[PDB]
Formats: sequence, structure tokens, C-alpha cells
Amino acid sequence: SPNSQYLKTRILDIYTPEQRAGIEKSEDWRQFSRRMDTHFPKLMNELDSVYGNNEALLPMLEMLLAQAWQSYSQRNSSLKDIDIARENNPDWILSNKQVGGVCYVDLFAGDLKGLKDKIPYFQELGLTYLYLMPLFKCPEGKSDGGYAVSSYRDVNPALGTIGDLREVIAALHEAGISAVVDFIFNHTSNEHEWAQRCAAGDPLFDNFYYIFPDRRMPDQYDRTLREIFPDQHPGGFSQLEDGRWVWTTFNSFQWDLNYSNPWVFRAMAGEMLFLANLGVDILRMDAVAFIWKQMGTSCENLPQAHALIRAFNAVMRIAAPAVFFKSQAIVHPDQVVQYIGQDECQIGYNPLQMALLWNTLATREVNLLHQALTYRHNLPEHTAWVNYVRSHDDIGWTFADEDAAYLGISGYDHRQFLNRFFVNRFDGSFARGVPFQYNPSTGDCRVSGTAAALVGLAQDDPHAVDRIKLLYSIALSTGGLPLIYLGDEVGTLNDDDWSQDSNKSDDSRWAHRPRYNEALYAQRNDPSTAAGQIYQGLRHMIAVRQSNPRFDGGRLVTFNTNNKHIIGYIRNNALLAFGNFSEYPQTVTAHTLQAMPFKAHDLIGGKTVSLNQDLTLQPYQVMWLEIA
Ligand SMILES: OC[C@H]1O[C@H](O[C@H]2[C@H](O)[C@@H](O)[C@@H](O[C@H]3[C@H](O)[C@@H](O)[C@@H](O[C@H]4[C@H](O)[C@@H](O)[C@@H](O)O[C@@H]4CO)O[C@@H]3CO)O[C@@H]2CO)[C@H](O)[C@@H](O)[C@@H]1O
Ligand SMILES: OC[C@H]1O[C@H](O[C@H]2[C@H](O)[C@@H](O)[C@@H](O)O[C@@H]2CO)[C@H](O)[C@@H](O)[C@@H]1O
Repeated sequence: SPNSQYLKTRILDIYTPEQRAGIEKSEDWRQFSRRMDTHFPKLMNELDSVYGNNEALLPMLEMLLAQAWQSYSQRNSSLKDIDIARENNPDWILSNKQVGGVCYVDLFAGDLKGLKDKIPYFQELGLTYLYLMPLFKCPEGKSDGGYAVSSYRDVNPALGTIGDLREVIAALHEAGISAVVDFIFNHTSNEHEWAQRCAAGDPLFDNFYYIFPDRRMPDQYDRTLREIFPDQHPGGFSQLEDGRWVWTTFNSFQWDLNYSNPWVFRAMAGEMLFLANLGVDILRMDAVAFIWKQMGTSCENLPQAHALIRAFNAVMRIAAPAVFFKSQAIVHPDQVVQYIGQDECQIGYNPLQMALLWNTLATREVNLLHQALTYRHNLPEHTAWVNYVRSHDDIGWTFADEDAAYLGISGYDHRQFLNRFFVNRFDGSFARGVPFQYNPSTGDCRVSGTAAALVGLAQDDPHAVDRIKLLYSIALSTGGLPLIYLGDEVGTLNDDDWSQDSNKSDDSRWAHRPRYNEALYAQRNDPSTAAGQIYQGLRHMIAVRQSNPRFDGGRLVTFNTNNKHIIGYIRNNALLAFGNFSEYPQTVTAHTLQAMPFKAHDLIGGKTVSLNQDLTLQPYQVMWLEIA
């Protein structure tokens, strides 16, 4: 394998002797050169572990590195300052000051210019992180909400132009807000030029996807493949009009890119650099679990998949240090955490905590939640969880069967209950969600519906508002970067047109993808409305989280409350949080609190709480007690 010095000499060969001398003395090159030496070894090692002695590895690497230099050279000065800042502050992601929000530009603000006008609200809310859903060109009609990309360079015309996106990102930076977008690197739409040219037999795009002559291999692969959208098609393949079959983990119009082809890595690395120079701070690595296939395996979380992401990481460490990755692996907890690392994905969605928040509301028992916060919360240094309550996607019950078994709980039976409860098919349920992808051959099913709809706000359940504040309080204080599903802060309900919409009716996730509700937002400052109660409640926790250093970092120590309905944990050995998941008053005995100070200030209610006597929490009450 070649080394950093050798490759750098060849990168400079594109310059005339006179030009070369000038480049080598420039600041840009000095920085690039330094980063090459520091991070190239990792890049080479990761790529070698995946491609081995492939003849195209060296040629691809030099092409990519030449691109990396040009990209860094062109990179805007303001972005390079951010590169330096984060390069010397890897834990910026762990700061309690961070609070993120996510929205669809079209649903929330119409278009990019309209989004730009919403920035003042984002600052009002206190956001320092804004994640925007798929913005680029995609097939008209069904595109899996923009996740079927037909062009990584051209913005969806309905949203604006690439120029408007640049302006938006710069406006967010001016407002002290980081820009976060998806890096849909596991697949493209079947209308993408690469897909068309590959299928057409263009030699320049040979093996860019996984195409087969018949069902021989697809049937073999399907013996071990998990079905993501069983409603759309069985297994992981779709048939082309000409009779061939293509690997399609998700919708039939989404073709899995073939990373076993080094030129695919190079191609996508190029797209990553493009986004990088737009000033994107964080890239949501869509479907990281599926980027490597191997017959006989689930084709999820394979070693090469992890290696490739680490290879991508190195490319950013070299040509755009400010760009961090956000893993979005919704898989077994043991696999989820493997994507999180300083040299892989610095942050990642925490589906375990999210799924258990909802589980606890249904069961009223914090057992599983406590277990998770105790054994699966702390992460390696320089990494953090992205804690959330809801997202653009359905809710999956991704807790570990092995973990549940320890608690005497049958995963299969328990999920059946949860699914029934949240789709209002369980006596007394307050949830008003709808099913998603019920799989008759496995019994699996997921849930769609907004946070407000799932807690009973649709029917005006008197506990609805408190439930919302309770869930968000935990995502906001356990340690990690909290990501609010914009619209939740005012109690937005399900969209009630999706089921009638020809392009959405077969995807219930659209139920929880409502448009900006002018009426609810207009009530955010009115304490007598649910919108106001929710907004002020959440805004206060946001204010406290960001100004109080006791919430800093991502580490926590659980506290045994001795009450199966109350969750408890301590941050920095100075903040004791209690959360009552019961609709009835619940007590934490004075005996249980003997090690605590006689009195402590509750940052939530603002009152002084006595801990030398039984502490009774009202239904769904949350307390953030300063014990130090
Ligand atoms: O305040 C609301 C209700 O609270 C109480 O009922 C709770 C239970 O206390 C919880 O434990 C839970 O019960 C679920 C259980 O979590 C779930 O696993 C499932 O249990 C199955 C089990 O999986 C299966 O292996 C086998 O053992 O059968 C079990 C029973 O079907 O389903 C349980 C619910 O049926 O949630 C309920 C509901 O919140 C309290 O007892 C109620 O009176 C009260 O209304
Ligand atoms: O904050 C220290 C410790 O307090 C509690 O421990 C209790 C325990 O539950 C009782 O069984 C008894 O031993 O008194 C202890 C207090 O001195 C929490 O339960 C525990 O998690 C926490 O670490």
C-alpha cells in the first residue's frame, strides 16, 4: 500500500513547476498535507480491509485524493475556520448547550426561502441544530418522502435551488445553528442517471448496483434477508421490466448501491465532499447497516459496512474536518452502538431509549427503561447519542429480547401488546396511532402517529400534555444531543388526508408528517391551551438544559427509586432526575432518599423539595433536583 507522502507528490503533478512551488507554500496545502499524514493511514487501512488487492483500489484512491484536495482548496474560508474549531473540540456534540430540531422544508415552511424566514422561531425555541429532510431531486409522486434520490446535486425544484440551500445554510450559521441533512448513500432512485446507465449496460457504470439475471441468487439471499417494507415486496429484490432482478432493500424504486465496487465508494465520497462544501455540519448516514452484502448473512451490520463508514470518516478528517456523521441504525441494541465511534459515526440515533420511552408509557413500568439507561447509555469518549421522542419514521420496538428475557419478559409477546396498545386495540389505551408494515409471516409491526396522537391529545386526554413533557424531559436530560420533531412542541396531531392521497395511502408514516399548524403555533404563548402548555413546558426544559452545566456531557448513573413506576438517574453527580410514568401519584420513600440532601431545588417546578421525607410525584410529574 502507498503512503501519504507519495500520494501527495502525485496530487501536485497537475501543477506546472511554477504553480507547484506556490501551492506547497500555501496555508490550504499545509493544512491538507498535515491532515493527510494524520488520517490517511486510517483511510488506507479501512479501504484495504474491504477491497484488498483489487486492481482498482490504487487508481480509485489517487482519483479520490486528487478530488479531496480540489474540494478542500475550494472550501470556503468560514467553513475552514469551523474545521479548525471542531478539529480541536471533538466534544462539541456532547455540550448541554446543543438542542436540535428536525422538519420537512415543504411541510414546515413551504420552501427554502420560507424556511429561511422561520429561523427567528428556531432561535426563539433555542435550537442550535437543525436537520432538514431530503432536499434533492427525486421521482415525482412516490419517492419515499425524498429518500429515493435522482440527483445529489439538483435541489427539488419545489423547494428552491442549490443557491437557496447555500443561503439557508449560511443564514443558519449566522444564527448559531448547525445545518444537518441526509447522506442517502445506500441507494439511489431507479431514475438516477447512474441507475439508468448501469441497467442500460453502460460500461462506465458496470456493477454500480446489484443486478441479477433471474431469481437464483435473489432466492438464496432472501433466505436470510429482513423485510423492511413487506407491503411493497417480499425479500430484498425487485424485478425490472426486462425480467432481471435488482437489490432493493427498501422501495422498488430505490436501488442499493454496490459498494463492493471501489468506484461506487469514490463516487459517493465525491457527493459527500459536495455536501461538505455546502457548509453542512452533520450528515445523517441513511441506512448505514445495509451498505455491504454477503450471501448467507442478514446483509446488515457486516464488518465491511463499518469499515466503509470509517473510510468515509477519514475522508472528512482530511478534506472537511467540520463534517460529523450521525448514524441512524435502527437495529438490535448491540449493533446500534457499534456504529458510534470517533472514527466512524461520532453521534447516532438512540432508538433504544426512544422505543422504551413509549413502552414505559404503555406499561407504566420503568424496568426496561432503567435497564437500558443503566447498561446501554454511556458511550466511548468523543461520541454522543442523539436522543429523540419521535421522527419522520414509524416506531419500531427495537429493545433486545435477551435484555427483556432477563426481566422475565417475552419479546415477541411484549411487542404484540405494544403494537395493540399504540394503535388503540387494547382496552383503555390512550394512544391513537396507526399500524405500519404489519408482516404476516413474522408477526412484526411498527407504529405511525405523532407524539401528541400517541399520548392521547387527539381526544383531549387530560394527561396528554404531561406525558409529552415527560418524554421530552428524558431525551433532554439523559446526556446526548436531543432532537425535537418540530411540531411536537405545540402538540401537532396526525395528518388526516394521507390515507386518501394516492401517493401516500400505502405508507402510514405520512400520518405523522403533518404540515405546519398555524393555529397551534399561534397559541404557543397562551398558558390556557395545550399548545401553550406544551411549548412553555418544553421551552423551559430547553432553557434549563442549555444554561445549567450539570446537564453537560452524555454520561449518567441510574438511581434505584424502589418504585417500579418512577425512573431515576443522576447527571454529573449534581442533578437527580425523577420521572413518574404512572397516571397515578407515586412515591419515592424517605428511606430511599437517605443519601440525598435534606432539601434540593427542583428546576422543573422551581420549588424547594424536601428529601428527608417521602417524595410523592403527581401523575407523569418530572423533577430535576439539584443535589450538588
Ligand atoms: O394503569 C393501566 C393498567 O396498568 C396495569 O396493567 C399494565 C401492567 O401492569 C403492565 O405489566 C403491562 O402489561 C402488559 C405486559 O407488559 C405485556 O408484556 C403483555 O403481557 C403478556 C405477556 O407478554 C405474555 O408473555 C403472557 O404472559 O401474557 C401477558 C398478558 O397478556 O400484556 C400486558 C397487558 O395485558 O401493561 C398493562 C397495561 O398498561 C394494571 O394491572 C391495569 O389494571 C391498569 O389498567
Ligand atoms: O444515592 C445513593 C443511592 O441511594 C439509594 O440507595 C438506597 C437503597 O435503595 C436502600 O436500599 C438503602 O440501602 O438506602 C440507600 C440510600 O442510602 C438509591 O436506590 C441508589 O440507586 C443510589 O445509588
